[PDB]
Amino acid sequence: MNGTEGPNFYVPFSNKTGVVRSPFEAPQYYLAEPWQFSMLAAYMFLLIMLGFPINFLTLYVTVQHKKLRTPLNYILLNLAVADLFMVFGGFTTTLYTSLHGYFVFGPTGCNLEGFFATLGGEIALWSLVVLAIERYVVVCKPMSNFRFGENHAIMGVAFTWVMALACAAPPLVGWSRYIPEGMQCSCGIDYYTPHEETNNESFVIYMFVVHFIIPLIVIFFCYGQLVFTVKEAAAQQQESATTQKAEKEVTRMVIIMVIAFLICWLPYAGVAFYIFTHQGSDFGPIFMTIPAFFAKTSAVYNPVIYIMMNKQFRNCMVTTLCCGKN
Amino acid sequence: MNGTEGPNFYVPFSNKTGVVRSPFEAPQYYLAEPWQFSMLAAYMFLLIMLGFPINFLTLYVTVQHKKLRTPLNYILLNLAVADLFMVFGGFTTTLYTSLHGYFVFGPTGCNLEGFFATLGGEIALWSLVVLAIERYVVVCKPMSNFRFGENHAIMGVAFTWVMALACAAPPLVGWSRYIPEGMQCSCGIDYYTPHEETNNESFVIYMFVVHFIIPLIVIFFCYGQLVFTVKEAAAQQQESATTQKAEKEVTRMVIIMVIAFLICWLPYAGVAFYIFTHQGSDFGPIFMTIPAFFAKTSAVYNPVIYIMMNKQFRNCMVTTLCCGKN
Ligand SMILES: *[C@@H]1O[C@H](CO)[C@@H](O[C@@H]2O[C@H](CO)[C@@H](O[C@@H]3O[C@H](CO)[C@@H](O)[C@H](O[C@H]4O[C@H](CO)[C@@H](O)[C@H](O)[C@@H]4O)[C@@H]3O)[C@H](O)[C@H]2NC(C)=O)[C@H](O)[C@H]1NC(C)=O
Ligand SMILES: *[C@@H]1O[C@H](CO)[C@@H](O[C@@H]2O[C@H](CO)[C@@H](O[C@@H]3O[C@H](CO)[C@@H](O)[C@H](O[C@H]4O[C@H](CO)[C@@H](O)[C@H](O)[C@@H]4O)[C@@H]3O)[C@H](O)[C@H]2NC(C)=O)[C@H](O)[C@H]1NC(C)=O
Ligand SMILES: *[C@@H]1O[C@H](CO)[C@@H](O[C@@H]2O[C@H](CO)[C@@H](O)[C@H](O)[C@H]2NC(C)=O)[C@H](O)[C@H]1NC(C)=O
Ligand SMILES: *[C@@H]1O[C@H](CO)[C@@H](O[C@@H]2O[C@H](CO)[C@@H](O)[C@H](O)[C@H]2NC(C)=O)[C@H](O)[C@H]1NC(C)=O
Ligand SMILES: *C/C=C(C)/C=C/C=C(C)/C=C/C1=C(C)CCCC1(C)C
Ligand SMILES: *C/C=C(C)/C=C/C=C(C)/C=C/C1=C(C)CCCC1(C)C
Ligand SMILES: CCCCCCCCO[C@@H]1O[C@H](CO)[C@@H](O)[C@H](O)[C@H]1O
Ligand SMILES: CCCCCCCCO[C@@H]1O[C@H](CO)[C@@H](O)[C@H](O)[C@H]1O
Ligand SMILES: CCCCCCCCO[C@@H]1O[C@H](CO)[C@@H](O)[C@H](O)[C@H]1O
Ligand SMILES: CCCCCCCCO[C@@H]1O[C@H](CO)[C@@H](O)[C@H](O)[C@H]1O
Ligand SMILES: *C(=O)CCCCCCCCCCCCCCC
Ligand SMILES: *C(=O)CCCCCCCCCCCCCCC
Repeated sequence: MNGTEGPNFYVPFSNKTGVVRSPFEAPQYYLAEPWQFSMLAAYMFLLIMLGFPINFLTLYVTVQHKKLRTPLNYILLNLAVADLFMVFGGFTTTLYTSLHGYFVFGPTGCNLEGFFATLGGEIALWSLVVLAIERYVVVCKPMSNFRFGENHAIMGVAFTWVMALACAAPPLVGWSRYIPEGMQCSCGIDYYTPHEETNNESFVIYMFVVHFIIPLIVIFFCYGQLVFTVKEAAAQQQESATTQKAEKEVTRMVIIMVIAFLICWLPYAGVAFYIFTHQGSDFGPIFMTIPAFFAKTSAVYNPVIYIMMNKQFRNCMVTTLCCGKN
Repeated sequence: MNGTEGPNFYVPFSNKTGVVRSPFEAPQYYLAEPWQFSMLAAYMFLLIMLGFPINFLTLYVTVQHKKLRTPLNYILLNLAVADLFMVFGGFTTTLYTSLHGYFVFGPTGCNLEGFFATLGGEIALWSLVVLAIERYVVVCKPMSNFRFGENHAIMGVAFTWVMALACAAPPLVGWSRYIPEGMQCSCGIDYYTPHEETNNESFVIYMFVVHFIIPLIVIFFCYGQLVFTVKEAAAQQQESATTQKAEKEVTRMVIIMVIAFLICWLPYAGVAFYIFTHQGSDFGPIFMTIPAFFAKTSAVYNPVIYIMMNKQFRNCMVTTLCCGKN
């Protein structure tokens, strides 16, 4: 007996000494010291201070620079909006609760925060997929007489919101549920508790397959091709130093992008899988926080990688920030 | 009666209800709510997470790039080291104490932390002065047949450490003192308490004049000249678009640098002056924290302005960070 069950939640601490309380009703200072709640507040604060400017800046600079407003950029705009859902839905809420030491908004708040945070990171996730598809389509030209334009970009964005809803909506209404995670200050998808009234086991399998394996496969295929096409075109122009350079740059980028996706979701998927495999397991509140640390902090590193390492976006940002020019 | 005096300290809260304790002995949760101590921890955490990389990166990239290692850069290296004194002396200590809710290292810790933090921000301050001198000397050439080289750079750096010691050493040994400030979690120079055994009034006057007015005057003169010289040289080459550009760039930079210096020290100087002028004053623990907020956060904005807006440093940083090249 390593936890304490409740109608709407699961505290990863044993109530044998009688001290465990509802994460909706009282401070959880028995599963982690107050300073650790503060450190949690500190990290949310960092994630807001960096996450907000980076992502808001992206939106804003696009409104101000025509050249950025191409169809192939729509998805990165989408990325930034997802990141903001995480910032205002997840990060700010967690900062507030962590300092109370429990999830003060009760179960319906737990649904709200869990939804918008989950919806955010999901849109972000599928955005990174759609992009890989779109890039591959544009570079490898797998369809004869096709030109990627506005309408497709819209489809890509919409597809992103549908795939996300297919994850974040079910728990609101019977298939899995939203319960406080880790240190009980923020709510996520119940992917660790055997709870059968809601059908957690089938949902976790659905998530693992449809929302992690499918995405991981599409990304590897799409970018595998992309790199192959680019490497092949350069072996056929070894006289252009430009072309050799672009090829190396495109390759380093893909490796960064792929590794970055793994860093972001492997822990959630990895932990989910272990807990599923090893039926009876005891993981603490801090351990169970690590998956969120990795995913959430991508609201910063994603736009650094996909937006700021881009030559164009960078220029406009500097212009917009320096009021005039240089 | 707005405070509570003690042999080694001054708590900005009235002990009429009997709740005030030594900032060396017990949590000060009567002068600010625990969450506010956490927010204090949060901000120190931010300042470490940004402050350390920015400033360490500066040092490290210099070790790796010959072109950076010029005499006119020695002072910026010095700036970065000052910033690190603030990071390890001030920021980390404050993070630790803020979470205890009082200055747990006692009075001798109060001396240590107060010294290294003060020494840091002081070296930083005089570094920004010496640079203005050096630049003006190099651009305005006020001395016939003079070339700024290594030996001078060394003098500049040393002068910086002497001016700083002239500020941070006296309080250790009788002229003013170090006492917990604001929320009582960090120690600074006693510039607000009338305490006469140590001679606070003469020290504050010394600080205000020698360490704020002198610096502010030298910076305005030096850079005033610099801009004048550059503006004058360009009115005489209006056919070079380069030259007109450099002139605008040099002017925007000086305005940024000068404003930045004001933002950094005006609050400490301004508050110090008011309290001196208005003899009997009551300022709270949070208000009295604002001067440190402005100064400390310069461990981030100084290197952003003086190091990262520089074209060279930027290039090498990107090279060093991208393992190889671009
Ligand atoms: C973790 O462990 C602790 C202990 O097992 C547990 O906390 C306990 O919860 C029970 C209720 O489930 C509390 O019982 C109450 O105690 C008060 C004493 O002030 C009683 O008056 C309450 O009313 C009862 O008796 C009345 C008789 O007239 C009835 O009218 C009324 O309906 C109730 O029967 C009630 O008995 C108990 O005090 C706490 N114990 C502690 C140590 O706090 C806790 O709920 C467990 N955690 C989780 C997350 O489930
Ligand atoms: C802010 O206000 C409060 C109240 O004014 C003040 O706290 C008080 O400090 C005094 C000591 O200066 C405490 O007095 C002690 O109380 C205990 C009770 O447990 C006594 O036993 C102590 O010993 C005395 O009596 C003994 C007789 O045998 C002597 O041997 C011994 O030497 C002492 O005379 C002592 O009296 C008092 O308890 C607190 N009060 C509270 C409410 O905490 C506080 O110091 C003020 N703050 C600042 C920063 O100065
Ligand atoms: C809760 O308590 C312990 C972990 O402290 C678990 O027991 C471990 O797992 C199996 C028993 O199924 C043993 O082989 C291990 O030796 C135990 N590990 C350790 C480190 O002692 C137990 O399974 C947990 N049960 C639940 C329901 O959470
Ligand atoms: C402490 O208490 C009050 C501030 O709350 C101070 O009184 C103010 O200053 C002068 C009196 O010298 C009055 O003209 C103002 O009206 C008061 N201000 C307010 C807002 O009430 C007092 O001087 C303070 N004294 C010390 C020693 O700290
Ligand atoms: C603040 C925390 C957030 C936004 C967490 C979001 C987490 C997910 C969308 C998790 C997804 C997955 C699982 C539930 C388990 C299997 C693998 C994933 C990554 C698809
Ligand atoms: C963490 C806080 C630090 C490092 C604060 C440092 C503050 C000073 C060196 C303050 C200097 C001044 C005064 C004490 C009053 C007059 C004006 C100044 C700015 C020279
Ligand atoms: C960024 C703004 C965050 C403000 C956080 C304020 C947290 C209030 O924190 C505390 O909650 C406890 C129980 O929940 C109570 O015992 C305390 O009285 C209350 O101060
Ligand atoms: C989605 C996964 C794609 C991984 C990126 C492809 C990695 C190819 O890596 C390349 O391998 C070549 C040898 O064949 C080397 O010559 C190159 O230096 C290296 O960049
Ligand atoms: C980054 C690491 C910071 C660790 C901060 C741990 C703070 C310990 O905080 C607390 O101090 C109080 C009195 O001072 C005690 O009442 C508590 O028992 C103790 O936990
Ligand atoms: C140390 C303080 C130096 C302040 C920088 C000098 C400000 C000069 O500012 C300049 O004034 C000119 C008009 O004479 C304008 O034509 C320029 O646009 C403007 O840059
Ligand atoms: C228009 O021309 C204005 C441009 C001036 C911008 C340069 C100032 C750099 C400031 C960086 C500050 C970072 C501080 C973060 C800590 C909270
Ligand atoms: C050598 O070539 C390696 C270069 C790869 C660097 C690109 C990755 C960007 C990471 C930014 C992460 C910021 C996260 C801050 C939140 C704590």
